[PDB]
Amino acid sequence: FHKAINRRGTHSIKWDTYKNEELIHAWIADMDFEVPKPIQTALKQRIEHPIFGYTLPPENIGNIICNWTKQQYDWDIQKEWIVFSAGIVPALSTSIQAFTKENESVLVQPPIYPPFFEMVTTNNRQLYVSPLQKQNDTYVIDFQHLEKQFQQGIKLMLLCSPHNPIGRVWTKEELLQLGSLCTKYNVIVVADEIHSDIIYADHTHTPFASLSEELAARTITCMAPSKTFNIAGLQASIIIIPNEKLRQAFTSIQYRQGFHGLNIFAYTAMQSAYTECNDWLNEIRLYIEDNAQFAWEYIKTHIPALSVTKPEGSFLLWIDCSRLKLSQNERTALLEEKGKIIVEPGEKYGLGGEEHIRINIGCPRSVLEEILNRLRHTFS
Amino acid sequence: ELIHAWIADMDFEVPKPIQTALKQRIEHPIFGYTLPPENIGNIICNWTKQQYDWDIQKEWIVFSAGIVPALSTSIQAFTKENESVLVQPPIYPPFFEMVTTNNRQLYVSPLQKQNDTYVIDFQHLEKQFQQGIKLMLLCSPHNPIGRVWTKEELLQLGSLCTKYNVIVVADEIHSDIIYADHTHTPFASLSEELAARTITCMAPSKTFNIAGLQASIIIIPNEKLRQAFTSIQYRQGFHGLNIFAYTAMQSAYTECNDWLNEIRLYIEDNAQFAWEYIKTHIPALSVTKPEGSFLLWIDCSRLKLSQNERTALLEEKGKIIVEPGEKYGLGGEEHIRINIGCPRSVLEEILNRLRHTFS
Ligand SMILES: Cc1ncc(COP(=O)(O)O)c(C=O)c1O
Ligand SMILES: Cc1ncc(COP(=O)(O)O)c(C=O)c1O
Repeated sequence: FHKAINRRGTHSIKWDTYKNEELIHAWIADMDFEVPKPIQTALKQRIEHPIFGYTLPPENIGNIICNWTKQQYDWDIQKEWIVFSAGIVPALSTSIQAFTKENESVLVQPPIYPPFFEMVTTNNRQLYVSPLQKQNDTYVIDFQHLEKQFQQGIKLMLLCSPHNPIGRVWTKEELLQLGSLCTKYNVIVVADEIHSDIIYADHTHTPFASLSEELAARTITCMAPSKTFNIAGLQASIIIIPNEKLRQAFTSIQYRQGFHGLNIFAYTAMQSAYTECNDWLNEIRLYIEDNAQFAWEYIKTHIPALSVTKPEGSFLLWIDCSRLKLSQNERTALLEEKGKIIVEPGEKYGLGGEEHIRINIGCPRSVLEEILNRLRHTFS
Repeated sequence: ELIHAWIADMDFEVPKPIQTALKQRIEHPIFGYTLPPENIGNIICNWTKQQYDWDIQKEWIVFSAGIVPALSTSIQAFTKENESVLVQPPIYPPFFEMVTTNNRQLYVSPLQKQNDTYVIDFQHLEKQFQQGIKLMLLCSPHNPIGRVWTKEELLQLGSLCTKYNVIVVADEIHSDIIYADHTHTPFASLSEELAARTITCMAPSKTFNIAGLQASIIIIPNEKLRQAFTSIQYRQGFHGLNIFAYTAMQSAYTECNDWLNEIRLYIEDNAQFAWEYIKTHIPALSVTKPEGSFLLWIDCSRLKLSQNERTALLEEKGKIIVEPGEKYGLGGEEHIRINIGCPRSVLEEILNRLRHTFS
C-alpha cells in the first residue's frame, strides 16, 4: 500500500473526470490501492475461458458468504437469506418500494451519504431526519429526538453502519437502544453495512440483524466487497434478509425491474474477495487506521482552525471548517484554486454537513502527506 | 449426456479482440468507479451507420444493464398502472412478465402463421389500438420465429402507431445476426415522426456472446421520453454499466466486423441444414424459416402430444431439453425452440436426437 499507482487514463471517475493534471483527487469513495492479487488472478483465469454468456451464481457462493459473516462478525446466517444486487443504492431503492407505499415515511440520520435522501424523495416517500449530535471528536444518536420522529408513524429507517461520512462504528449498546425503538414502534430497518470490513483496532462492527431474532425479523442487511477490496466498478452486492416475507417483497420488486443476477466478474471477484484475501484485509485495516491517526495529528498541530471527527472505520475523514467562517463557494474555490485538491463538500450530506469537508484517506501515506500539506496551504 | 438446446446464447467463443481488451484492462489492477469510455458515443453512432445506415445523435444514447430492465423501465416511464401494453405472440416470455408484474393491462395481437413464416395481422392490431393501447413492445428481429420485418411491414405498423398515438419499445437485441437475403431496419430510422415515439433497445450481448457482461444501449431521440426513462433508472439507483461491459462493448463495436460477417454465414448455413434435415427426415414437424438470430421455431402439433408427454419424450428418448413453446402464448402451443448458434457437429447431433425422439 506504500507505493503510488497512476490511475489517470483508466476511466476512473475519481482521477479522469477533471483534466487539470496538478489537482490531487480525494472526493469519491474508492481507494488508490491495487486490488488483492488473488482477485486479479481469479479474473485472469475466467478470461481464459472465452465464453461470457448468462451465468448463475457459483455453486459454493452461499457457503462462502455464510463462512464470511461467521468469520468476520461471528454472525450465523442461512444461504436462503442471501439476495444479490448490482450495488447498494439499488437495494435502498428496492427496499423503499418493497416496504413502504408512496407518501409513507422514511427516516435517515444526517449528515448522511446523499442517495439515502435522494432515493426517498425521488420515489415520492416522505423524508424524516433525526440529525446526529456532534459531541467532541465524534457523533452520537439523539435517542429522544429519534423517538419523537418514530411517534409520527415512520415505516422504514435507513441505518448507515459504519456511518458515511463521519466514520462512526456503532457500539452494541447503541444498536440495541436503536433496536428497542424499532421494536417499540414496529419500524423496518435497512442496515447499509457496506463499510463493515474496514474497522479500526479498538472497534467492532456488530450487524444490527445479528442482535436478536426480533431484529433479524425486521432488518434488510446490505453488504458488499466493493469498498473493502476496491472492486466497486464490478457491481457485486449481497443483501441478507432473514424474514422470508420481507425477502419475497424485495425479490418481487427486483423481478418487476428486470433484474436477473450479477455480471460474470462480480461473482468471480466476490468468490476470491471472501476466501483468499484475509491477509491483504488485515494489512489494509492497519494501513488505513495509521493514515487516519496521521491525518488527525497533522491537522491538530498545523491547521488548528479545523476540527477533525476521529473515524473508527472506513477510509473517509470528516472535517469541520466552521471557524474559517467561509461560504461553501469561497471554501471550494480556495481548495480548488490555491490547494489544487478536490474533496467532497459537506453541504451535500444534509443537516450537520454545513461548513464540513470529507477527504478520502484510502491512499498511500505519501499522497495523504501531499493532500494535508495542500490543505494547510489552502487555509494559511 | 443431455444436450441443452433451450439456452438463449451461442456456444461460440467470443471474438479475440474482446478477449484481448478484457485481459488488457485487468493489467491495471484497480476496479473502482468508472466513466463510460470517452469515445463511446462516437463508436455507437458509427455502429448504427455502419450496420443499419441509421444516423443517431450522441445525446440519444442511454445505458442499461440488460434489455429486460429497459422493457420494465419503459413500461414504468411511459404508461401508468392499469394502462394497456400490447405484444404479438408467440413472443419471448419476459415481454408478458414485465407487463403483468408491473400491474399494466396485457393486450395481444397474435402473429399469423403463413407458409413457413409469420405476418402481422394489421386488421386485428388496429382493432386492439382502437381500444386505447399506450405502449407496444415490438421484437425486431422477432424471437422466437426469426422474422426480420421488411421496411414495408414496419411502415404499415408505423402509420398505425402514429394514427393511435402508440409509443413503441423496439427490442432490437437480435439486430446484428441477419441472413444474406434480409436487412434489419430500425423502426426509429424510418422517419422523424417514428423516431419521436420509439425507444430502441440494442446490445452486443447476443451478437458477440457477452450477455454475462450486461452491456445494453437504449436510443431515445425524443428528449422528453429520454428524461422520463432516465428518471425511472435514477429512482431505481442505476448509475452506469460495470467496467467490463464498457471494455467489451467498445471492442465489440470497433474490432470484430470480420468475426461478425463470418458468424452470420455459419448460422445461416446451420439454419439451411436444419431446415433440409427436418423436411427430409422428420415430416411430422413443420419449421418456420428464420431470417435472422440463431433460434429455430418448430411446430410439433401433428404429433398431438401434451406439453408434458412431448417434454418427457425429448428428455428420456432424445437426451435433449428444448425451449417449450406454450409459455410464448398464442401460437406457441405444441411448438419448441432449439438454439442453432453452435458448431455444425452439435447441431447434427441435436437433429439426430429430434429424429429419434419423434420416430
Ligand atoms: C454508505 C454507502 N452506501 C452505499 C454506497 C454505494 O456503493 P456501491 O455503488 O459500490 O454499491 C456507498 C458508496 O460510497 C456508501 O458509502
Ligand atoms: C428478444 C430478446 N430480448 C431480450 C433478451 C435478453 O435480455 P437481457 O439483455 O436482459 O439478458 C433476449 C434473449 O433471449 C431476447 O431474445
